[PDB]
Amino acid sequence: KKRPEDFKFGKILGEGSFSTTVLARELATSREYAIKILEKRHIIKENKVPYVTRERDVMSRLDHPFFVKLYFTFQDDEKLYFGLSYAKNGELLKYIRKIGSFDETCTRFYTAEIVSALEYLHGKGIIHRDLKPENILLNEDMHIQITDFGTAKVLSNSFVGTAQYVSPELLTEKSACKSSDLWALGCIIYQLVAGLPPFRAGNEYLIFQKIIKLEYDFPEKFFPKARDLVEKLLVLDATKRLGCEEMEGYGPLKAHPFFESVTWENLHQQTPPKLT
Amino acid sequence: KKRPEDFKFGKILGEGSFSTTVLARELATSREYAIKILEKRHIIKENKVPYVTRERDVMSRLDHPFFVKLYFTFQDDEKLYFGLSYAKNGELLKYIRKIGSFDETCTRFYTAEIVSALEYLHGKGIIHRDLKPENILLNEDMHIQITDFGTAKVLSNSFVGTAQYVSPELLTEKSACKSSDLWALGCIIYQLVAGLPPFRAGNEYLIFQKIIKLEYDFPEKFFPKARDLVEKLLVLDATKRLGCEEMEGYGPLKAHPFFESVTWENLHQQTPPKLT
Ligand SMILES: Cc1cc(CNC(=O)c2nn(C)c3c2CCc2cnc(Nc4ccc(N5CCN(C)CC5)cc4)nc2-3)ccn1
Ligand SMILES: Cc1cc(CNC(=O)c2nn(C)c3c2CCc2cnc(Nc4ccc(N5CCN(C)CC5)cc4)nc2-3)ccn1
Repeated sequence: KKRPEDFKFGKILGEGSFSTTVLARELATSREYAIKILEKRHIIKENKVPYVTRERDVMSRLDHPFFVKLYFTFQDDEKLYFGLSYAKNGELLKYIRKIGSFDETCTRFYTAEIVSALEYLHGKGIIHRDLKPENILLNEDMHIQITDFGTAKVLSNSFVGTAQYVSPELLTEKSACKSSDLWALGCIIYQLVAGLPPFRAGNEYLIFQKIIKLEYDFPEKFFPKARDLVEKLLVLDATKRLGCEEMEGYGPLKAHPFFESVTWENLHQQTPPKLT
Repeated sequence: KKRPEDFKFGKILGEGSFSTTVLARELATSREYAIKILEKRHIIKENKVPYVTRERDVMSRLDHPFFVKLYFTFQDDEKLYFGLSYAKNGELLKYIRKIGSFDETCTRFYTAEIVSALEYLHGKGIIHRDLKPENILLNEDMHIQITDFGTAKVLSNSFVGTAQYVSPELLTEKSACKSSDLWALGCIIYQLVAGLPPFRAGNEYLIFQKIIKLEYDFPEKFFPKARDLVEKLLVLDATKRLGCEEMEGYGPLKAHPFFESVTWENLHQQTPPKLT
């Protein structure tokens, strides 16, 4: 059972509320962990116990190379500590801004990884509900590591995620499902190819308003097969989105022509394409 | 909770009694594990329940990069399955035979890793009791992964290990301790530098007989500082071996002149020296 004193804490990787992810090195092992630290007081005052509890519970059930791993938890008088894998290369968003937009080979590889992680997550009855390039981290090897499970839902209303990636049914029926993540997936693919997300406006109200009207368009040289896939994910009716249960799940989504050359079986052992 | 059907089993990595380590690939993840499989019947008939139970218990308490990790256990009607890290490069012994004997840089690096793993193991009150190059595996990155904890002892007689690495007090007092591992350590260092273990004979009786008489010698060009360290580990009185409690533990052992240039703190992140 580990304690703060077992680690040399280093730089802050991110900050929330009263919250911090800190890079830490374990003294006994020299291993690096990204340690999420949460102030018990603020969790209690903000009624966030079900959320923090859900986060720990979902991450404990996840055992897949495209997800951040929970190695350990501990707590002191003030704080909860979660020891998480450390993704050295940061946010996918960093790479989208840096190189502007991805070529076709890079879009295909990283979409396939995300599709493959979703298949696993959805197969466990878990929906992410806030999927976005900020939450899709990159490891030392440039493979994805998805994170941020505080707001996830374990299937047996309430939380709406980041505006640009919100699906119409969330704005209209207060309902969330696996197709909510598939919508975010279409927004991410568009964002990889185009360099920016599809629904953009001056404020949230205006973005929500475009989302429910399906008011976006494709730039002229958008990869034709990627556009076709995006058009089958960005569908207002959540039961007609490629990848969902009503459309027979991941098999048809993975068979999409955009993925023709993908070997789905061992993506995390394939060498990723160089980002431009 | 995993089952045989979650894996594609491949080649046999080793075989014991009615026992097998099989390389397996997990279908959901494409991850490779070395899966140890044990027949419950033979464990029961051979009265090996305390040993199998101890193995699982010791490996579960180990969390260090120089030890094989236990990721999961399961069982069916006939068999126990332990999912273990897979050390791609096999046995250190393979490398000793292949290159004949290690240069000074390679002896120093790999001894330091073993010393550093022992420090951790001994700090948890666990003694290995069968340490040998066959049990010191090499990962994809050429760092050590120590294994075979069935015969380990958790400190609060009985088991003697492989003849060539048995310490005198085991042959004389039926007593085992941390210095038993430190003796094996001196035999291993000698073996790295010389190419062969120090006590060799036609049979076990004859090897035991040399051990208790300290009947071995150094080849003429044996690294002088390595010989000095070996002479301080191969000591008949187990309370006078460098590294043991009566000699104040690992600090003096790690300060030994042979280790002058070693950075003890992050060995598993250092790039190992090329084996010749
Ligand atoms: C503080 C907080 C966060 C969250 C959601 N985020 C995380 O759990 C989370 N946030 N981060 C930043 C991480 C995680 C998971 C665990 C985790 C593991 N590895 C990394 N790697 C990493 C490395 C560098 C960056 N950078 C470089 C510095 N740059 C200016 C910003 C991004 C970001 C992430 N990051 C994380 C919710 C509430 N409070
Ligand atoms: C079957 C059995 C074993 C034991 C003690 N050994 C192990 O637990 C053990 N034995 N092996 C072979 C392993 C382990 C730990 C878990 C483990 C993880 N990685 C490897 N890697 C590996 C790869 C190749 C070889 N080779 C290449 C084939 N070569 C001809 C022999 C060695 C050996 C080990 N090996 C193992 C006790 C009772 N029954």
